[PDB]
Amino acid sequence: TGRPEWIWLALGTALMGLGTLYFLVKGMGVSDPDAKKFYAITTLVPAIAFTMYLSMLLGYGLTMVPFGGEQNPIYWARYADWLFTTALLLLDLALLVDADQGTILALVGADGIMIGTGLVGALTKVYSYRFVWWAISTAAMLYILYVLFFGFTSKAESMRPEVASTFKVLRNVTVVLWSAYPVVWLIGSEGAGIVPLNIETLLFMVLDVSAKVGFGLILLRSRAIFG
Ligand SMILES: *C/C=C(C)/C=C/C=C(C)/C=C/C1=C(C)CCCC1(C)C
Repeated sequence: TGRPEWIWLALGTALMGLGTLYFLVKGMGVSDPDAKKFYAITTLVPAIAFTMYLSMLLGYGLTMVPFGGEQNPIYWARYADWLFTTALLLLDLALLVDADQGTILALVGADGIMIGTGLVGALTKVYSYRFVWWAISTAAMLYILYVLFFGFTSKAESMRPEVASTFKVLRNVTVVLWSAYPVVWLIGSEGAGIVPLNIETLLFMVLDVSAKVGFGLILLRSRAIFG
């Protein structure tokens, strides 16, 4: 096929793969129990991303959805990735501030809605309706970020500054990166079709890589992960 975005898919596969191996290697040398539990969660994130980027690179996860009078190329393998990666990231942050089970359950549940309605909207054939679903998915995300900002930041205050400081950074990187996804979707292939797929893939690989390997590097190199 040789689609114009393939280069970005290969670069995302490459980065996720390398990020996975370094986390894996670093994680299996650690003896601390708690450290092992962030290391296992954080390594799995780029591992899943790698498989999905690889599949997309190889021609899967792509579907032609009709709307706007066009046959639009929608990469659905992305949500198969994010459904597990976003929730895992959320768990990492939750375990960091000692978030309560109810919180974790509610956060992960909201996250399922976000990704679920997101895909439904990326698959919807009525143009305007695609934006109705997108709207509900973004609302779900804003709920998630509100909790991370108001809830979590508050509980990280019962933590040592080292843990409170690591969380702030991960929280900040998360709020900034996640905020970007809905806008990429809106102006790109799933939405207005303003930004082309090849450029859109580039924007998504940058956010994905940053949000996973960027996030993991920061978290795994911190002492806040120790029991
Ligand atoms: C590794 C992947 C990460 C951290 C992905 C984060 C993805 C989001 C915050 C996605 C959000 C979306 C919306 C708010 C609405 C429309 C569709 C999505 C799924 C792109």
